[PDB]
Amino acid sequence: SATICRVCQKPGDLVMCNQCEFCFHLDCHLPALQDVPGEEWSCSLCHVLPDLKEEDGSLSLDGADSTGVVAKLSPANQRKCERVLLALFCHEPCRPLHQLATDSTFSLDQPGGTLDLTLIRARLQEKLSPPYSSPQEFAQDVGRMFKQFNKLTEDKADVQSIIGLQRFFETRMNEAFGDTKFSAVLVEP
Ligand SMILES: [Zn+2]
Ligand SMILES: [Zn+2]
Repeated sequence: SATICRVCQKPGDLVMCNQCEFCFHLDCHLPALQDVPGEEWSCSLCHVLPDLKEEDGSLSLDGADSTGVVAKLSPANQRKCERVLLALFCHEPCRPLHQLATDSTFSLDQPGGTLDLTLIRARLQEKLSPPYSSPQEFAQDVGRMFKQFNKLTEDKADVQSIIGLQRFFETRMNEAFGDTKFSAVLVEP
C-alpha cells in the first residue's frame, strides 16, 4: 500500500498514521495539519487535536481553551465531528462530497444547498464563518451533504455510495462520540 493522503489517496509529503497508515497531505487533514504531525501521528480519528499540551490535562482553571472555549460545537465535540468530516474526508465517497456545492457565496446559511466536507469542515474549523454548535449540527450538514450527495452524484452508485460513506460517517462520528475504543482493528484497512 502507498502513502497516499488517504483523503486524496495520492502519494506525497503525506503523513502516515503511525497506527493505521492513514496518510495525509496534512492540509487535507480535516483541520489541516500544522506541518507534518511527525511520523508518529495518527489521523484525527486516531490522534485528533494535538494533545502535546502535555500539562493542563485537567488543571488550568480557565484560559484560552481547556474544556469550553465556546461550547458551540465545543472543543472536543467539534473535534468529534471533525473525527467525522475527517472520517469522511479519508474515504472515497466523500471525495465527491468534499466538493459538490456551487458554494460561491452561499453555504454558510444557504437554503440547504449542497454543502460538502469542506463546507462543513470549514464550519467545524471556523474556517468558514458560521461554525455550528453540535457534531450533530455538523452531521446534519454532512448528512445533508450525503443527501444531495446521493441526489447530485447520479454518476457514482446512487445511494449506497453515499450510504457506505454515511455509515462510515456515523462510525467515526460514533468513535469520537465515545472513545474510538470499539475496534482498533477495524480502523486499520
Ligand atoms: Zn490530500
Ligand atoms: Zn489512523
